[PDB]
Amino acid sequence: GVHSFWDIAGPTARPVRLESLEDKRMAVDASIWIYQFLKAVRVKNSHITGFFRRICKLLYFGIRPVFVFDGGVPVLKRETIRQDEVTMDMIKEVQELLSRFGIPYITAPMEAEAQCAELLQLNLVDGIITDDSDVFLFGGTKIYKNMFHVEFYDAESILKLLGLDRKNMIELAQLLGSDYTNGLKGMGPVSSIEVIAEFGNLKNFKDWYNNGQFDKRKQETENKFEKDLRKKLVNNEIILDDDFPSVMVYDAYMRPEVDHDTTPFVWGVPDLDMLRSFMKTQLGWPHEKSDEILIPLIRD
Amino acid sequence: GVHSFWDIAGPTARPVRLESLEDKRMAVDASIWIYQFLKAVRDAVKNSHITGFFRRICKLLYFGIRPVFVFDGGVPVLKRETIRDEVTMDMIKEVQELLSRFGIPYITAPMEAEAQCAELLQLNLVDGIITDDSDVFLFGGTKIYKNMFHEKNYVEFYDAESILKLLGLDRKNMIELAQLLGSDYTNGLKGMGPVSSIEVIAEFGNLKNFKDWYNNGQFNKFEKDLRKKLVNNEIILDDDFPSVMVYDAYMRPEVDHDTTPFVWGVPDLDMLRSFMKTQLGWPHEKSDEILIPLI
DNA sequence: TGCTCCCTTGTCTCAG
DNA sequence: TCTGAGACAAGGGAGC
Ligand SMILES: [Ca+2]
Ligand SMILES: [Ca+2]
Ligand SMILES: [K+]
Ligand SMILES: [K+]
Repeated sequence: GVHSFWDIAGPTARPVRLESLEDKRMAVDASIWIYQFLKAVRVKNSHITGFFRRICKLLYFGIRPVFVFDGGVPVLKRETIRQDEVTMDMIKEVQELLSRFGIPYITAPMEAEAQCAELLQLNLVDGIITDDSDVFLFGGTKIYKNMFHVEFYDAESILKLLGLDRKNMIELAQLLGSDYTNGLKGMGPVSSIEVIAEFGNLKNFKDWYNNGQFDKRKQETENKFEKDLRKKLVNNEIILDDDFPSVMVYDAYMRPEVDHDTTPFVWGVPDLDMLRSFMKTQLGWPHEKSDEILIPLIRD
Repeated sequence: GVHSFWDIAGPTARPVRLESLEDKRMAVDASIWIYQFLKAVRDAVKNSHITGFFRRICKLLYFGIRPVFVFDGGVPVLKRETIRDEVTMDMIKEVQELLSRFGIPYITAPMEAEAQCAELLQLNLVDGIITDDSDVFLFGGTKIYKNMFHEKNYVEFYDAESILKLLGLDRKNMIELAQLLGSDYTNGLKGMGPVSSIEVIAEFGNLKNFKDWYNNGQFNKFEKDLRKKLVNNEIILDDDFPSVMVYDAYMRPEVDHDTTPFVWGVPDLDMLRSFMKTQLGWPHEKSDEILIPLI
């Protein structure tokens, strides 16, 4: 996630009738789904329960989901971190629950959100389902938020209403903080938007700071906004060095590690036998339950 | 004022209808009225100090309060250390002339008006203290009437017994509170606000016990959490903690201890009609509308 | 030389 | 002069 970015983006959110998503293929970001389900229960096989509940919600509206998972963790994402777990079984048995629903999946090389962004650019999907805001910085758009509680978000609306483009968002993160960077102490959603509007880019921002700190003549012209921003930056002891902004943060967002495979996904059909004989064994579900749920799913 | 003190005291307050204050002798803390009338009225409005003091005076008299006003004199060095248009001599003698014509007694405190106010009570020259300055409690103030000149708020009565009964805070508890929270006399410890400062007193009894525990260690749940909190704010508890000086300036401020009763005299219409016309152009007709009821 | 809302942010806890 | 929410506190600014 990028800190408080949903707060900034949210006023561009637009509602969407769940009906209208019929036959739309979606990249579903489930990189953290199992983890969440482990930590939000007052229980065992919650991931299977949680996955199933959600899978049925996607199918109920004719969504053609393709599930994506996490691979490795990128270098930048690690060095920023140093400053009940996920078992391969739990993973396998939800991928298995997908296959038996006929739902395809991939495991991303690195970050899932990055991958989802790639598939959408490759015309392999028509929408991306996630609650992770980093998807915007990786180039993603047509985001569907709060699918499981619905808010449509896209790069156009952000550009057109907030004036933020791809470069702007990658830079906002370097103020607000994110998985790739620590941000600037003192800069939250309001100030970081003020800075980008006023200074245009982080390189311009830093010159104004350094120059002003190197020769006090430079500040003589400064308006109220700049004057008050200086003290704040100073009282928080902000040093803006060579690696501000980071070319590495930029590159990591603009060229994330992703699968560029153009081969389309295949969507099968929910195998009522294997599904009923999965729920029964892993959860203890009688057939009369799964069939009441699944039969209207197969035949609509 | 002691930082955040009014939020700790707040639930101990009991509301007051103004009609219940008739004939009570009332020390008024006018120490900052002039500087505020300048800062708070404009469109800086000329002679706001006169109009300001005028309205407030009449409000006190409408409810039959016999007030005695108290102005700042000096500024204690410990206050000057801590911090590390204008109010003119004419404004002061102007509002004080007005007070004299109303037949209202007034004094100028050796130092802090709040402290003098607390003293006046302690000597039974008055029956209550009208101020909004939380520092008054540390000066041993009590029977304190807050919000007397709001605006949105109603008026709240505070006293040292309620505070002790409800909150478990005596005067020494409060003087040490002000060293966790900061005030005019100390900047306090950073990261210690109302909630946790209160908890420290109720667990350690005093800043001495609080220190030992923190230093004896820096060389359970609550104590470990607090220690992480203190360390991450980088708190230094030296020999000056708590401070005898802060303690002395609150327990023994400089005040006039004269036991001589004040004397309230009737307002003088003719004199008052004159003053307003000279300063503000208020015709005798207008003044009579406000004044004659009050005689 | 006011002091107080209240906005903006930083840390931490807690639970869905 | 895992995220989201929410509780606590620092640190400002704008206004009677
Ligand atoms: Ca992410
Ligand atoms: Ca005071
Ligand atoms: K930040
Ligand atoms: K404090």
